[PDB]
Amino acid sequence: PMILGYWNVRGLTHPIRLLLEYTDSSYEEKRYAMGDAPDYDRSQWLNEKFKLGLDFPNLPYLIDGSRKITQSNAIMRYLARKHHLCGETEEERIRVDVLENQAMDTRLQLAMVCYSPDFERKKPEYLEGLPEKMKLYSEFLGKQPWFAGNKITYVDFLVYDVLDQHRIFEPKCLDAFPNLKDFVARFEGLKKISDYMKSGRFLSKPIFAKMAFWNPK
Amino acid sequence: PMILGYWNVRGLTHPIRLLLEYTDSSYEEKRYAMGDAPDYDRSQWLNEKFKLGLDFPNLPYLIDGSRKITQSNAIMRYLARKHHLCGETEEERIRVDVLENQAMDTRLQLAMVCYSPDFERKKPEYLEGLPEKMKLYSEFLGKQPWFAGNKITYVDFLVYDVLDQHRIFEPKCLDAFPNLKDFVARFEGLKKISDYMKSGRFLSKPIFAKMAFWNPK
Ligand SMILES: N[C@@H](CCC(=O)N[C@@H](CS[C@H]1c2ccccc2-c2ccccc2[C@@H]1O)C(=O)NCC(=O)O)C(=O)O
Ligand SMILES: N[C@@H](CCC(=O)N[C@@H](CS[C@H]1c2ccccc2-c2ccccc2[C@@H]1O)C(=O)NCC(=O)O)C(=O)O
Ligand SMILES: N[C@@H](CCC(=O)N[C@@H](CS[C@H]1c2ccccc2-c2ccccc2[C@@H]1O)C(=O)NCC(=O)O)C(=O)O
Ligand SMILES: N[C@@H](CCC(=O)N[C@@H](CS[C@H]1c2ccccc2-c2ccccc2[C@@H]1O)C(=O)NCC(=O)O)C(=O)O
Repeated sequence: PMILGYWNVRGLTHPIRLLLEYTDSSYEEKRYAMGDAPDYDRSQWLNEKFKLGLDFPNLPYLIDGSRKITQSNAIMRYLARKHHLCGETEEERIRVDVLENQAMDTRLQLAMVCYSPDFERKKPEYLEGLPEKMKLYSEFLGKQPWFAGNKITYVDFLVYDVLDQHRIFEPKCLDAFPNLKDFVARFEGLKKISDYMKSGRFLSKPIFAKMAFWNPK
Repeated sequence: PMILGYWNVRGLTHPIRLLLEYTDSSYEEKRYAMGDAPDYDRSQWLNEKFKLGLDFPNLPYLIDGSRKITQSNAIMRYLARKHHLCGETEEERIRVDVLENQAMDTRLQLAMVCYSPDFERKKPEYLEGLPEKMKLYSEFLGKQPWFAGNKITYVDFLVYDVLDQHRIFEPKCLDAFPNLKDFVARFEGLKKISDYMKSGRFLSKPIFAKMAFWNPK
């Protein structure tokens, strides 16, 4: 089987866990523990960080027989290629490439706020700008069923994660954007995904590592 | 022609400027000014940020007739696809995807240090870890002429930029890694690139925006 390795948190690996599920991939997971305070021991991972044969050791990592892959987006495109979940025309490739990169920037901005010691101050300011972020995703989707167009691709997995994390943070955030509420529902309605969400393999939370100031531990 | 828009700094756009050059693309550049202190006025860009028809307005942006693209990596893959500068086998696609994402993480870590108010403190600590980063790039390249293998691809443009920025920061950093010194030289020896470096279109510096604590203004 493929081996997926990552911390015992949702972090930036939810889309990969979801895609492995969707595609019916045979896999095993290693979920590394993180020390509690104050030294947040990472010994468990650091012991093996250089013993796995990865080119640029990192978490997450995917091991597929001879292929050893790091960088979340790279793991996403490898599974995409194997299962034909890429854009098939130039317009679709474009949309996929922009959104891939935009889904990372949206996740990183949320992580910045949640990890800052002055969270209680940043939260309000993050929320102020939330209607603009959501609007741009909503206008992008339009009346299409999925982000690339008529076909589900791997980017729908990463945008689902951005949306989900934001609705956990601020439950009301999708109410003024119905195509986005609808997308969430439709993604959560795919059989393999609803089965997974009800299984003991599921890990929705915590999102962030234990030092976060909002949902880490 | 295509329109490339970005701040009047090197920032994360050097690879795009280089690739436009390499490929002999017909283009025009808009380079936006940034206010000097303390308010670092961005009015010049913000005036047009929403008037260009971009889906997720950002800098850099590329306009190619009907296509309007944001996110640096997305702009890189669009030019790559048009000019056949992608990996052609699965092993090559993999390498390209990992390095694309790893070149971003290396650039972001350098930017974090250069932008921190406590730079003079971070510099030493960044340097301590530099031999490990360089080693991993060097072992990755091996005896190949380019990063993907035998073919130049767009990732060579982004890794060239990482390497160049680091040798500006710490001139001695490539001396213990000759395949990396050699790659730099070979990239800088391509005709279109050496012509560009000597033209009035060239912008090597400043790297960072004016609020940086090391090379911004
Ligand atoms: N891709 C389908 C496959 C579904 C799937 O991969 N189940 C695994 C067992 S599940 C996994 C695991 C994943 C997450 C959390 C825990 C576990 C786990 C727990 C106890 C014992 C073994 C495990 C394992 O580490 C399995 O063994 N499948 C057949 C095989 O690999 O030949 C789906 O994604 O829905
Ligand atoms: N661009 C890469 C980035 C790879 C990378 O940074 N990995 C972090 C873990 S990922 C990150 C994160 C990002 C967003 C949301 C949460 C997390 C997170 C969660 C739990 C614990 C640590 C984190 C972190 O804050 C890691 O711990 N690396 C092992 C190492 O450094 O030895 C990728 O897309 O794959
Ligand atoms: N891709 C080849 C093409 C080379 C190329 O694109 N030169 C542009 C003029 S150059 C550009 C510019 C680029 C950077 C900085 C300044 C300028 C600039 C300055 C004054 C007046 C016009 C300009 C313009 O904004 C040109 O007009 N070429 C023919 C055309 O577009 O049909 C190369 O990359 O080496
Ligand atoms: N993931 C995206 C990221 C797009 C993005 O963040 N763009 C910044 C400029 S880029 C950044 C930077 C990153 C690394 C090195 C330097 C810079 C930089 C230089 C000058 C001035 C501002 C900067 C910044 O610190 C910008 O100003 N956006 C317009 C806006 O926000 O309205 C991409 O890869 O394309």
